[PDB]
Amino acid sequence: KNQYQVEENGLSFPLSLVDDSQLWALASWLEQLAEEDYLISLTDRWLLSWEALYRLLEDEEHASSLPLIGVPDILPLRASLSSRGALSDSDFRVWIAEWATFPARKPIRFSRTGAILTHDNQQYLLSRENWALLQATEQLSAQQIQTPGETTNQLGWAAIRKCAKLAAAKFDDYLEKTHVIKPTSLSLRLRKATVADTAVIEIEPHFEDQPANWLGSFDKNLQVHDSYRIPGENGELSHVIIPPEVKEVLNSIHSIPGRRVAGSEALSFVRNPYTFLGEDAASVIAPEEHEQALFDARIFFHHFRLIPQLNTENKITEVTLILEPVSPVPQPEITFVFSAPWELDKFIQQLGISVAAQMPAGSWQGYELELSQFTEQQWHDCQALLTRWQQEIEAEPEIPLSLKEHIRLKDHQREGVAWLQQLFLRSPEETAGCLLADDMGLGKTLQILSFLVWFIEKFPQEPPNLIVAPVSLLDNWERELNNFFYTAGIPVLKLYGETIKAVKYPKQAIPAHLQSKGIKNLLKPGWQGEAKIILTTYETLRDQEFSLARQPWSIMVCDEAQKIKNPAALITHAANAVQARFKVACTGTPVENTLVDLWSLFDFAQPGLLGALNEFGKQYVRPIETERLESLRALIEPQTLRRTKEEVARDLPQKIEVESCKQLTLSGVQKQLYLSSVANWQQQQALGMLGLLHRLKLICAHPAIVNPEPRFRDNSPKLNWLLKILAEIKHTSKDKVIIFTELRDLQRELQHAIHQNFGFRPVIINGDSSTKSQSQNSRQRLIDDFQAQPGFGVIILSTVAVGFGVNVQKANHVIHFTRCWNPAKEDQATDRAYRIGQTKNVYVYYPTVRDTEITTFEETLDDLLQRRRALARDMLCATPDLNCADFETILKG
Ligand SMILES: Nc1ncnc2c1ncn2[C@@H]1O[C@H](COP(=O)(O)OP(=O)(O)OP(O)(O)=S)[C@@H](O)[C@H]1O
Repeated sequence: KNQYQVEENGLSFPLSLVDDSQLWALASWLEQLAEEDYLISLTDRWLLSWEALYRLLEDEEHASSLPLIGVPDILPLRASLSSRGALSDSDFRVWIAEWATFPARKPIRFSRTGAILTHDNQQYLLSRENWALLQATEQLSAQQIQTPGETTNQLGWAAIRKCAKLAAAKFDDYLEKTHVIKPTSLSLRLRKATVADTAVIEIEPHFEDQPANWLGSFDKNLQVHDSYRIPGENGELSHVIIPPEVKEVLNSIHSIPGRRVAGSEALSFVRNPYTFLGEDAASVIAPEEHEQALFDARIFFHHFRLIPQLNTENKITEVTLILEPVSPVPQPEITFVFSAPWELDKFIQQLGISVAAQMPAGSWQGYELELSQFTEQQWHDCQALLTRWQQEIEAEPEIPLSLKEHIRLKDHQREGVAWLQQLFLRSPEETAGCLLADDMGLGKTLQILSFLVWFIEKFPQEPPNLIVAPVSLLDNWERELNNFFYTAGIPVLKLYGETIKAVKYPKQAIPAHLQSKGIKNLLKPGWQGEAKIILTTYETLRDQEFSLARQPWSIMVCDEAQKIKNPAALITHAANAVQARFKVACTGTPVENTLVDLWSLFDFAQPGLLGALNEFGKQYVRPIETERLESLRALIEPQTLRRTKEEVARDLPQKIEVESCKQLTLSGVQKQLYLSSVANWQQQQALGMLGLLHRLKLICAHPAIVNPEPRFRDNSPKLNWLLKILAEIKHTSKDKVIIFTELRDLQRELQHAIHQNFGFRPVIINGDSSTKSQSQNSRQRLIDDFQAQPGFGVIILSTVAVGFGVNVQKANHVIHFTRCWNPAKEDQATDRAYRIGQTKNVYVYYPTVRDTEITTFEETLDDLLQRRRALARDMLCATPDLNCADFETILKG
């Protein structure tokens, strides 16, 4: 018997399953899927659509839960496509002539309902590729009876051919010779060349399945066509249909003469095409792929320094030009020698052309010159140097007044606001920025907001302030600005969303002198309006870098500054291109992989503090990757404000880590199961480790999941401890409890045990709080209902579910039933209860099963996580997740 009713749109599950006590596991998993956007709520029934079905089958977090419903096995099938007529004919039609077994090639006939097959009293499943091919053919058939014609046939069979190539389907004679390609994304092939007097760069657009002769026709035509017809050398014909989003990129590539990049405008397009094109280009050209193409082609935009060499008579002998490479990997510098004024004159002419074009690209003898930070003062200094050479030859913080009277800054928050203000009062001359590296949950947002509002009230006539953060954090920034301050004298503009369109230039209204540079994306003058704080995203910063860098700012805030950890990233280049009086880098983890992250952050905040990247690498990266760390920490100390939750443990509730839970003991059945598992894994390896570690984690947490025998059901020490302490909490304080576990089956087991022993089912939440208001609002409503319920309560969250904009301050007890391999995730999950605004002591439970003769997986995990957290207390230390190599002690016994 199948638990689902098959329909044309997916598998359907009745809502009455929640009312069946014998099907508790299935009902709980259906609730989990509904919470995780896998199920659609219909009239008294859940819907598991075919796309959701395939995504679920590919999901590994629900792999153990799949046997609950029992989806039919995928039947290996290869389709054979037939057709009649040609694309020109309005009666053109493509249908799947037959299906055959992939190895056997035997024709098969089925009875099909949606994606579920029926061969002979046995239901099967269509492959995702075969289902997509069938969907494409049926969509072409449905579209032809509506709008028959050439375009419909071409688009429909382009989709069909893509699906059939993905599904390895066989075409007939005509469809094999016919080719219709509709590019969705574009690839830019960059290769340095020396066509001109100096080096140039060649751009070559590339499709996923570009025809062999498409580029020739693309070059020959004076305009980019919506459609291309390219004869093939094999007697075939190829059609290319260019969507408008791809067409704008192809227009920009085609406007470059000969597809050779020479000059400031073309090199600026190569540096960052998204400012010239817009946000639509990111969907056409992947920014990471563009960065990789720039790296592979050795296209680095160097920073240059002109060092005049002085003679004994204070006269210039020669000028040395040092080009500092920009890349994630430090590279040796490039040094030139100007022994005569005319060489420096040519260099100055190149710089003048690049700055008169108002472009950040530059060029000099086959090397690019990042001119984003090349201010007008540097240009005047270079001109003065050239002229000179030619002539010679020939603290109490200030709280904002608009802060609400019921809001009090903490002592550390007041210290941070005072530190920010004192650093800002010398921001033009002495400092240039700072790194606010406090841990999460210390109210860094409120400190920065207080600093910004104090600046706005104190100096109302200064340029506006820029906040760059992910949208999920931009919403939080606006929310907290409204919550903490009287937002009457602080106008705000949020560039993300349709507000970018409200201030964007019309496509044809861009000024002609800027359209000649290939600039298709621009913001209308006065786009700032009366706003004093402007909220924008890193992606919007990259896309509107040209418009954002055209006016001076006062304070630029980069929240989660680890987004600019890569020196060569386009987002990092956009962030450094923006000219602000003070730049605050805000991240709780300044170093994630290497100290180059810290170098990038401080080059953004205080340029030149750590020197060039090669010097930093040879001085602080290579020696480290210690006294080097203690010197780096004292060099960055004056402009770094690093505070941890242990330093500010008094402006917080009391976090009690219970020790009684960590002394649990393996039962005899659990111990023998673990020993048998380890022995079997070792025997298999003698005749990988991640599977053994997962099995040991499941054995220690709930041995019944590993083995459904009755012995393992009644011999789970961690479950017994959980039930006992939940009873104690219920009968003692009536507090709310958060149980953290990522395993769906373990979540269902814990929910069932809590329901049996306490009469209510804890709500399981595994999804995040991203922009998914169709279900994010439901998850927030569940959280609020749990918090608002009086008295005792239990909720089963997951570490990945918690995050931004989610908190449970009505719960005091945090239980990590299964522990993650990254202490930062555990800390962020515990910081859902342990927070500012938690009025009761926080009891953190780490139930650990230990053995007197065996070092269990949980004991080793606890020790490793303690060591990793102790290391992570250091700001300059990276925090990688644990791996199978870190657990290479269980094999010892
Ligand atoms: N003085 C205060 N009074 C009341 N609540 C506060 C105060 N300061 C901070 N909070 C709250 O403390 C919560 C936790 O701080 P967070 O803002 O989440 O941490 P964070 O340092 O801002 O990290 P971010 O947001 O990624 S920069 C905030 O959501 C505020 O609601």
